[PDB]
Amino acid sequence: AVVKCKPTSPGRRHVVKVVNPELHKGKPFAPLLEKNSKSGGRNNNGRITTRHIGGGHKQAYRIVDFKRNKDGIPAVVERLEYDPNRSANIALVLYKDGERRYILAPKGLKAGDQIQSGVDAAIKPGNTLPMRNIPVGSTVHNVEMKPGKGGQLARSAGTYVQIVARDGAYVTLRLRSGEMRKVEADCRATLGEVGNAEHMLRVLGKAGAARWRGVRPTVRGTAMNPVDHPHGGGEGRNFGKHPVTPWGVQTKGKKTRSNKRTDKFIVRRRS
RNA sequence: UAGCUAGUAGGUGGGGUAACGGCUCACCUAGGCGACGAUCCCUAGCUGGUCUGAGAGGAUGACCAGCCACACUGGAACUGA
RNA sequence: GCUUGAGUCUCGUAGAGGGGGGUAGAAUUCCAGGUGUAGCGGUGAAAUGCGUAGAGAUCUGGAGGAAUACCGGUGGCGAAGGCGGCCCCCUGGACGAAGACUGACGCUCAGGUGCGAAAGCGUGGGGAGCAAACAGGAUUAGAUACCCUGGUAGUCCACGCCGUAAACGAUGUCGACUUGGAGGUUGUGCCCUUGAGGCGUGGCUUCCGGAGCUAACGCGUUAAGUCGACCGCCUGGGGAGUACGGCCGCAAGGUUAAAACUCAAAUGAAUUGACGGGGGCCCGCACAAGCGGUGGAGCAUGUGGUUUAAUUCGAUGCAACGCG
RNA sequence: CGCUUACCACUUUGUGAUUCAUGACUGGGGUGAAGUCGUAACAAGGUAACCGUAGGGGAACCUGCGGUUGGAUCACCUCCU
RNA sequence: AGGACCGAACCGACUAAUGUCGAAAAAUUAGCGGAUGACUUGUGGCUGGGGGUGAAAGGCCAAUCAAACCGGGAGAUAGCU
RNA sequence: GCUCGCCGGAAGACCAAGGGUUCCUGUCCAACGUUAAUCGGGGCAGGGUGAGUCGACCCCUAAGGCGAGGCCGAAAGGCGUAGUCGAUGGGAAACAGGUUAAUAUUCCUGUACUUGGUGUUACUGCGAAGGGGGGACGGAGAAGGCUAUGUUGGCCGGGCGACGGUUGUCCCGGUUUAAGCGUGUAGGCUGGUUUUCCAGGCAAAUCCGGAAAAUCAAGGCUGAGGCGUGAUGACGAGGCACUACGGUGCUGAAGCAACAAAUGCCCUGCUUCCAGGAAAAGCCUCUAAGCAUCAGGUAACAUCAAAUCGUACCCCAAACCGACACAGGUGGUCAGGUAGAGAAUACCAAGGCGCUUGAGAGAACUCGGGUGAAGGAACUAGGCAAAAUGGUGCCGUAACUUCGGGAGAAGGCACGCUGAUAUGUAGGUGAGGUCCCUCGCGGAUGGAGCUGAAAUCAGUCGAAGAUACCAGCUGGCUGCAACUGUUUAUUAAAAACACAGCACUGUGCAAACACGAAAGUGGACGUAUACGGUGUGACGCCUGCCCGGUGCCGGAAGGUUAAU
RNA sequence: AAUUCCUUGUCGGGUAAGUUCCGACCUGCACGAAUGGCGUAAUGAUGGCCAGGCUGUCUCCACCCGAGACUCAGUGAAAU
RNA sequence: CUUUAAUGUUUGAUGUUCUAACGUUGACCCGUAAUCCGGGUUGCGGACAGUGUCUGGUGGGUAGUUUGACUGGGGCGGUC
RNA sequence: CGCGGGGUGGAGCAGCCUGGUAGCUCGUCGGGCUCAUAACCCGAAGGUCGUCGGUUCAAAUCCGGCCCCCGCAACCA
RNA sequence: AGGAGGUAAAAAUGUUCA
Repeated sequence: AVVKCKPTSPGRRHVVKVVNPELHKGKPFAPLLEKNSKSGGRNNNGRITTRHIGGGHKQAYRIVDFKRNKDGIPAVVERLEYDPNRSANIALVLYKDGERRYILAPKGLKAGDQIQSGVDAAIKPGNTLPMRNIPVGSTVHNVEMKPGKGGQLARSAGTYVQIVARDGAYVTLRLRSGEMRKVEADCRATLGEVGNAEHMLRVLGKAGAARWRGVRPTVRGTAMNPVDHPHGGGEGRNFGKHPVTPWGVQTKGKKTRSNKRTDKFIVRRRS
């Protein structure tokens, strides 16, 4: 729940937390882990390509299953685990045979729900089945782009994908952004919206709160000198340039959309 | 103006006043007052009577007269019934 | 002690009373596919807007959100606000019945507590339509309006807050008594149900009116009639339901609540008239159906104005202007 | 008697409450024969009014929502044996 | 619980004096700020010159930075001394 | 050698790093030392570093580096798969005493332990670059159980004392003991056991995991410290004894209890929150391709092996880094007595030092400080600097407010010592005795001893009782920025930057963007409740008018319009 | 006004005296609503102002204890 | 000539479909215990995308440079 | 620079591919409008339709050459 | 008797005193 803290001190007076007692408080499941070192925004060359990245709490990568290629096998959601690499929660599923995996936690979910995957599973939140078996107009998530890629669209807290039309070979999805892109009918998708939908309401409150997230300080252009940023200079807070990126590319209304090989799949762009 | 009092509510003993009594000390009990209005603030001498009013009341308390308080301001005491 | 007060029990009745969970149909909007072509949408007229990228129209399928056609009624329920597609679960009250039981437990009620339309507010979702604010188009002397195309918050759901309305039958509550008629609505008794029924007895309610009452209008067995019990409130208008303080509130403010000053009116019902871009009937060269003129030209003449030593004076909507 | 002690007023120091004048200045209000702009209400006031409430606006007031009547008018033209 | 309070270690460096051919090529003394955090620190790596890095001063990049150092162009050029 | 002063959470004692013989002894004084110098980190010569258990090498990985083929690029070269390196990380095993001029958990005495090679004996199925378990883990907080360690008492030894008292409640000193083995406690964790079956674990599996039955209720794992043993041993104050007078040999009693108590250990625990907290190998176990009179494995025993390098000295400094024997810097460990909350501070212990120029004088002037009559900011750019306040407990505490604060606001009262309440209380700890028992390191009851706040009353001394060191100045008006925080190292610490929050906009994944000739990477093993860019900068009330200039987005028919 | 040149604007308070300060008037040379506007509890080694306390800051310096200065002995620079 | 309708013809384009070029940061198999790579199946796009050559536009992101003299000091003014 | 395009009462804009009609509105004179004003409804000023020439029954119009404007690629004494 | 469908765009203002 969105618990509003008390103003006992500066900094703690604005922080808004999201508690979740339904979440199992124990240590993570060992069989599905491996190290995940930070990169700090440094590529092969070592130079910082993406800025504002560094620090943050150490965390391990939990190999969650997006693919879902297990058919005709019922699974039981054992318990909900907290995933530091996502925005949404993850349920630790336990299959009938005994192999365990993680799946993005859908909305209506608790410890003990029954799910399965295939091409015959009934329409119930948590089941994975191709997008031709799923009725027109339903709400899905974790939609796969290529028939076997794994899962691309709708992978964050509270997001979903609405199948709008199945024109035979393809399936038109009404994306989260208002985008309407056609995807193959053979692509696997999982029903129901993604849980932990109140993640958005959480505020960080402190400047250091953003630090342990991983976000490093971001300096404004007018605070710099002429050589570091196209804006800079001035005797005191002067402007007069046209808003751009640190590398000359115009911002504030400037489309960078240009691929032309994917222009076949888009019905209506975001407005 | 909604809570107020802390020798303050009462009791015991000593003392104290012409005399009763927290009137004053020590100890014990934790009570006492309060919406039929405590405390607080503002105002004011009260009355017998007076002016008016059909009566009921309203306003008021100068002159006559009974009582209370003060005597530059405040505190204290003696004398003496 | 008792019982005509009040309260309780057994059997049932009517109902948008209230809370929660699902479900159904119509329509609007949006979307995909097929058909198909220059309009579509809108107005007092017009335009912004939409459309030859292929709309509107139509058919199929889908998605959502809010409201529930007809039933439906000055009909019903509830204290009031308010509440209606349907089904289930929990639950409140009122009412009728033939008896019994307790035996005044009663009525009212400053303070205090709870509920309390909409608008608005905080947190979280949702978001079709409608639509503050806003945008453009028109209209217009101006139009930051009425009209139109779009459109955010809002309107809907959950948890809290706010606590105000012409919250009004402008009528506080309980109980008793005081001629009737015409209906609705809901129990129940008896007689031949001898047929769409007939005669009584309660609850609630609609209209008209007697007594009576009132300033009148009007209320009139649900009373503003006749009385009693208890509570809130008012003492000219404005100032002002405002100032200051307290309390409550996230905020917007709410609640409690004066004085100074100024005026001598403010206010109600109702009458006679005048008026309305109110209604109705009737009348006239009023309009309509026509004919010939005026204004345009020249000129006679009157007048205003201008001019002038003076161009006497007056008249100057219709009702001055070939008038005195 | 002097000294000392308890009580004690005048008085001082620090910090609150309440109240009266004064206070540059400012909001609103009342008022003043013959000002300005607009025309909001009064008939259906020419978009019905008013209450509550939100937002907007040179002024009145305009718009949305719910509510109330302290709002007027229901005569004329096409269908039926 | 806390980018919470007081305050040593530790980190930092606001005021003043000394020092300025100094004890030192930015310290000492007496006072200051943070001190469970955006903390500090060891060891070890990575990013490079029109490039790096920068809670952004044109600051730092080996006592040197509006473009590091070394070597080579190169005995650059100098209407100047 | 005798007095004296200083540090004592260091100016003490040890490692890593880093230096490189500076360590020790003999001898020498030109140069070096800021003076002299028979002295020394200086010269010359000689001597010194002893390891199966310490560290490294070694085995295994992290960041990251190199990188067969490979992809890519004028060449150089770049990136990267398998692999292979890379600790500050994980992994086997030792403690006490003695000895040297210098080294020793290394040599000697004593008592132990670990991992492998081979052989013997009795049994048994063993066997991977493969699977599972383990290794393997965050921050903060509270408590309990103990220990290092210290104090007091008892006991033993020496003294009874150069000025008054001191055979007594007296004084001084000592009262030390590990590794390993056995028990398996305080405490914590987990419900154990057997059977059957199975689309799972790149193949298989008796092992892991899962699904239903049966049976009993505990079993098992882990674990500081204590107690025995180690040890009728060593050590040990003090004597007995020779002096090259530095020291050596010899001997050697007491060696317990109680209380207080860590930041050490249990704890790689437990509770809670969120920002959600390495990897691989060692080790245990199961099987595949296979191999079974074998080979190997389990257990016991015998014996052998444990190699190579470092090891001296300095390590908060005259030996490192700063040109110096430089008032600077340098990570980690132990850290005692009294007062005290404390690792502050004051004085001391162990231990180590008096900082490598001194002797006189007692001027102006300067630095570092002490005190100051009367006044009290009049000084001055400005209360800059000094002065002053300063602790604990209790009482009491305004405007304003985001209802947390403001606030330790402000301003006052009591503070020493002695006795009594009480031959030291409340409280803590707690032997003996007694009883019971699923008998052990048990549980109740029990109360001596030990230790020990604070409050009240009375008395007493001084000018002052938080007496020293130590240790807030407070209040009012107001600009700016919300606040913690960051920055011009070496003149600027601020109102500048950052900041959570807010808005616009870009991005549909081979994502935008960025580094890079390219490949490939970061973004992200994330995917619109996400990420990038820009602007403003908590929170509250809001955030107006203008689309011509410029930029961007959208419709492009017409005009012009390159290459071809 | 961190913005007002003219200017030490004018009025009131604060002082014996106030170009600074505090509260207002609008004549805004040349504020202005995310290059955000106006407020705002707490916080600040922040800027300006006032009062108390406190004092050698100062009136007006005086005295004293240490380290140099000075004399002697030894070593022995520098800028110019 | 203005305006236009059918046809043939000459080209620029557009629509749609297909699979063999090409892409494939889809799945699967093998080289191989290796998320690179290469090849083989197969799915999805598809003559697009993307790359080279030439060319127009934009382009302070980057680079090389210019920005006069006289002047009763220079700048402004004015002049040549 | 060679293709385009445009000049209209005092000002602002149609008329322009089709020739024959120099108009629509703001502003100024007035006339109506009502009992009055404002408002609107309306008539008239006043434009060498850039200059000049050229086709034709006839010119802003269709045509030309030259002045004046503004949008394009341009331009190496 | 008993009940339905269709039917009005725009026009402000008029000194005080009596």
